[PDB]
Amino acid sequence: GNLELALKALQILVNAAYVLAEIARDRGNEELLEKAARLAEEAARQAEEIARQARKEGNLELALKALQILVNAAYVLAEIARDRGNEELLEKAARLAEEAARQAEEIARQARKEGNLELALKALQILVNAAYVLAEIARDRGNEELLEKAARLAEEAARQAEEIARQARKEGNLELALKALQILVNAAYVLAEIARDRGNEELLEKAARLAEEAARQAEEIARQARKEGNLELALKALQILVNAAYVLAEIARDRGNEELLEKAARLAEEAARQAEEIARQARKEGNLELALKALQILVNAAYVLAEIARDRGNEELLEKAARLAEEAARQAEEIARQARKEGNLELALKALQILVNAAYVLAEIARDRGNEELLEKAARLAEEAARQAEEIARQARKEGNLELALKALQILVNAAYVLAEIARDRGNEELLEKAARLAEEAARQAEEIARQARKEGNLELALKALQILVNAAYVLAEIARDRGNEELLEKAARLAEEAARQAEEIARQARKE
Repeated sequence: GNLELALKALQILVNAAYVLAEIARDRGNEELLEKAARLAEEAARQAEEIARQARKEGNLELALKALQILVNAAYVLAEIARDRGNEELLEKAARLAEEAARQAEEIARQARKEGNLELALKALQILVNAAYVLAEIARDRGNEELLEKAARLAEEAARQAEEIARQARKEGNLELALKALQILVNAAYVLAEIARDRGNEELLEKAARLAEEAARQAEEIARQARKEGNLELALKALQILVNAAYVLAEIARDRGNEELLEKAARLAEEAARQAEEIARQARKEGNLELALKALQILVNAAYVLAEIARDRGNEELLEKAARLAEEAARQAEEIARQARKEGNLELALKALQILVNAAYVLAEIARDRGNEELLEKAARLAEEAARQAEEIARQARKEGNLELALKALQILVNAAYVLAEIARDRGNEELLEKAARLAEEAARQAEEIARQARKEGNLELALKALQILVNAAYVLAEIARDRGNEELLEKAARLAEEAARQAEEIARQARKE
């Protein structure tokens, strides 16, 4: 009776259904769409059963993980339904999302009574996630009543998160305060998305106040944590500053406010400058994991700046974003190299992941600029990561370290995704086919590892392998997308149905246990 392991399997089931739904749409295959809906519905049916058992036993953490699957299932059912006019599916999706929101609010109440503020914020994140799914459904159906309910759910989450941040400060617990600020940012993003259903100016202004409230406090918390020498805390705060700036840019973009656009960009640049200084300090002290966390903020800040620059081809911001991403790529390469010399292969893989993420941001900038050399530089970064990933995977499997191997295969899938996107940017069939083969190799090794894991009875390991299958199948679907590649869509559908079927078997065994 391993409920945590069963839920992990069901999340894989939802993720596979989501991928099959995307493949079914690209190919107009109504039968495949029906199959994806049943998988998503079956995942939600079992998750809702597990939610009930978890709460009966008082395991609120497990119950929240079950509610998240309800929400993800609802999202998948709404994505399937909106193309056609499938009101019966949208109603099921709304029912699931509303049930998740209700239970989330009940658990937030109970968590706060018992003084468990971290649990309460996890309940509020589910509340925000359910509000997001409801907002999409309500926008599809032109149901203003339900849009109003989604907005009220997001606002309730932000209101409670504001209260918990104040309690957290009073207990000196700034880490917890930051988790509350992240709820504010996520709630603000949902409200702005709801307000973008034509001129709800009062909702947009509410969303902007929330995001600005989080930015202001994240910036001050980062400054103080850094002055007190608490670098790990400062970076968490800088991530929230970047996330707040992203939402402010979306609000600014929508409301045509060039002033707010510029403010959002300054916040993102300030976060990147602080992260750059923290990375240099962390490497001076020899703290490579810290340093890599700083570099990912550089990439995230650069991604925000490039998005801000999108519409109007802003020359300063695009070149600023380019230098930030290249800075992170170079330092990640250096750290990967040192980590591999010191035999620290997990650290090396984290560095390659930052390299892939930097390369993705550079490819976006190169694309918008028609910059051939930067596109080529981005592809070389992605190809460097993929090559090092398969070397680490090969050695990991040789020594029987399957978890390490799977982490390396995930890097390979991510690098293939970046290379696929560059291949789109050049209209190059050859590069596109090379990216697909990188993804196919990763999927092939992941299937064999899943088989070896299950033969040994290691179901936790096998589920991690199945997730790579899902992610690989998603990359293959993105490559065949808008190209009419029937051969590739079939390989993608095959991988996602493989993961789905094995996830179902593992869920069943975990529930017996």
